[PDB]
Amino acid sequence: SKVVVPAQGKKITLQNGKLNVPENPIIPYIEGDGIGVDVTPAMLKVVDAAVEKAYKGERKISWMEIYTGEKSTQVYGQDVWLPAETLDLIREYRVAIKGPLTTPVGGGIRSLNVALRQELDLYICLRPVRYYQGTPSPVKHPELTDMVIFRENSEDIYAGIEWKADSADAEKVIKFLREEMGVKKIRFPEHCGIGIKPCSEEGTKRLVRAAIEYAIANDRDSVTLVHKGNIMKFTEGAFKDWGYQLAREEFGGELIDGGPWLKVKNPNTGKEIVIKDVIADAFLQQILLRPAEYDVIACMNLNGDYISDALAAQVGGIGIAPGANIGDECALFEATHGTAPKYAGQDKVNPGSIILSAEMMLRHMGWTEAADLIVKGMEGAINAKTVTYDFERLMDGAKLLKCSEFGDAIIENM
Amino acid sequence: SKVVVPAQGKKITLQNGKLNVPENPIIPYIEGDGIGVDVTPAMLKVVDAAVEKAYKGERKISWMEIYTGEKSTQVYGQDVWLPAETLDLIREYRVAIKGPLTTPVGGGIRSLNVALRQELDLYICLRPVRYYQGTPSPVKHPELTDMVIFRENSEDIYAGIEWKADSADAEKVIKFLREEMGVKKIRFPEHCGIGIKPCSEEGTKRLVRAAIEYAIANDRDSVTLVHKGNIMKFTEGAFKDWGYQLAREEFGGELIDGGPWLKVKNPNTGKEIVIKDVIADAFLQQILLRPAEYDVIACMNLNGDYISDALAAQVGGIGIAPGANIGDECALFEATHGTAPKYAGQDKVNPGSIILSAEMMLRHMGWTEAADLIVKGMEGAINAKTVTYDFERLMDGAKLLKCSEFGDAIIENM
Ligand SMILES: O=C(O)CCC(=O)C(=O)O
Ligand SMILES: O=C(O)CCC(=O)C(=O)O
Ligand SMILES: [Mg+2]
Ligand SMILES: [Mg+2]
Repeated sequence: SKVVVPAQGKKITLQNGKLNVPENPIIPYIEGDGIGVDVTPAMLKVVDAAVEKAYKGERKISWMEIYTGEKSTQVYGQDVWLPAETLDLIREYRVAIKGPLTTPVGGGIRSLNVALRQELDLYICLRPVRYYQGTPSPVKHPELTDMVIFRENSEDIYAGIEWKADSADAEKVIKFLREEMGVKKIRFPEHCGIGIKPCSEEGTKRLVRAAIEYAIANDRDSVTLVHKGNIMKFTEGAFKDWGYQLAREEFGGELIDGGPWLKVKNPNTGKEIVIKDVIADAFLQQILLRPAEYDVIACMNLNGDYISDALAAQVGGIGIAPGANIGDECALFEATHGTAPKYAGQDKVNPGSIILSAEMMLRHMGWTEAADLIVKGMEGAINAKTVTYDFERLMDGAKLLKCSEFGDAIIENM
Repeated sequence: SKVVVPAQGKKITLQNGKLNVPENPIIPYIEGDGIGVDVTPAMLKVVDAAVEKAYKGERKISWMEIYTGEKSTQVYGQDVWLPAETLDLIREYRVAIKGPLTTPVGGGIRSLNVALRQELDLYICLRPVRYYQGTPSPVKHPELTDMVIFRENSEDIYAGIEWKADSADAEKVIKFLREEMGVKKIRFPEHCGIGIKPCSEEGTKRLVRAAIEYAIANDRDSVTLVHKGNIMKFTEGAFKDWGYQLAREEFGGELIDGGPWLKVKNPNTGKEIVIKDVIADAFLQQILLRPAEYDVIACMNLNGDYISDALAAQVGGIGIAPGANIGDECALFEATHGTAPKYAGQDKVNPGSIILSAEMMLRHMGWTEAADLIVKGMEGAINAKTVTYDFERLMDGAKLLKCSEFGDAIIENM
């Protein structure tokens, strides 16, 4: 095992769904491939400064490197891309952070980000998107976007259940569908690839339960179930209907005049929360035209994959969008962008995706005060037009900063 | 049969993939449900005026109403939503136009727009999107968007091959996948719905063939295959690879330095056309940030469904986006928006989606001169800030017009 546990840290423990976070917690981190070598050192500098400015010395994180991706073959052997040890270790230390990851081609494995998500049963991909004043945006009014995506991570088409065209197994599957199930709707059965998309009662409800609980705790105004439920009646329509049934049964929602929309009342607050639904293709237009009407969004794995990237772009956040995959027994926060090898080692890219996922991390842990400091920091740096090439390209009069230098500018504005 | 063929028209005939369009062609049209009662009369006024201003009297269309949707039950019986007669008739008269359509709930049928597409084997959904100067847009620079989507219409998840959770058939399908195929990747097998997504060699290639032929005839600069090919290796990755193989083999494309991008040379023109690919979620960001780098887009059925609505929105075109479903033996042009019953009969909505799909219609037919007139018309009306409520809501100083009045304003600016 080649991980070295810090000598002075202590482990987070989970007691009754609530975290027990010590003053010296050990947090494992995965450096990441590609530009992970640039953004990750900046996020450690900055999380470390945010806990010192905040808790004035009492709290310290003991960071612990663990491995996945190309940096793990360089450490464990040519063919070890996801060591079982990292899975045990994220479950054991309960909270962790990672940078971008390379999956090699063909060679068995799925996509390492999905493999972690699924193997560790991290069913909530929580990706909030919000505007930071100052970001170059391609949209006229990007400040209307404050949204939070709850993307179901354990099923949908992402389960990887598929077969290559013309292989024996694909043909078996199609002899099955035609002969045993009476399926006449395949246009070209020869030279045809097949994939299976599953959507289940427990899988959508644990996600929507999470989404409506997230709305109540943070006093948000609506939850939108988005779906292409009119073509995919039983995976995606069932997703809309189960989500409505969950808000009636467990949250006591009741009809708004004709319906279908339900109103769930916030028990801590009195405000009513709307549970509504939008067909998925009209949603991608609604988020650009009426973006103030939407808030928490709940969806299956593929739709959420796309909604979040569309949303991140309109607010000018391709490179600063945060992300977290959360399950019942642990969480893994991540940079949402790729590895970008062209720019690796050159200290120029924007480190704000992983830093803002460290914000989510701390907030999860309960160190709200360090986490609000990291967003005070980043709102200052961007507003001082002090920024990395990606934002400098598009801006009228800014100071170009290296990636390390931008972490310092965040510490500077706390 | 309750269709009445015009006394004076003549039928378009197809000879060697080329259309023979007489001076008096009969064109069937479907009025549409909901606001189809408002926009369709405006499109007939305007196509009729555009052929008279253009061909000064020699050419006349003989319009022929046919039926699908709610207006067909009112004509054929409570349960007749898609008369076999309309399918025979679109195939027979070769070209047709429709407004928005209602599909009832549950009661068997799929979604009538898809049922036509599929039953009539209309494999190309061609949806071009372009900015008309003057449209209220939510994006800063919407004029950079000139794109053309080629969406595969006959397969992908849209084939409707799916089973309800807990039904006997779904369980059969899962006893099959676990027991016979060795599938361990379903998270919750009980209470699970299943859908099948097929993607085939002939289906993607007839679409990409069409897309690269469309690029060469119109002198466009690139074709982008978009796909989530890294999770769906065999439906969607195969889509990327077959599309590349088609441009090497049939169009003689050759590598750009490292590749993967191929360059196909336009035989009529000398310009080189780039065939490139973008993973689908990065595409939804690339279209908002670098929109000038993309042009003709080729994709499977679900991705295209979403790309086009995202694109239509950024240029301010929710209600003016044109559409066409094209096959080898006929075409059916359509309004892309819904029925909107709230506003039906009130003459207020925007008729520019079906009118701009009539533009595509004429262009297809070869009446280029009437078709360029209809876009001269619509660029004048919008630029004279003379417009329907949807655009008047968002605009600084315009004349509000009824839907019929807006068709007149288009005739006025030809
Ligand atoms: O990079 C990958 O592993 C694909 C994942 C992806 O788009 C994501 O997590 O959003
Ligand atoms: O209205 C329908 O039939 C669904 C179709 C749809 O979004 C479309 O054709 O783009
Ligand atoms: Mg993604
Ligand atoms: Mg659509």
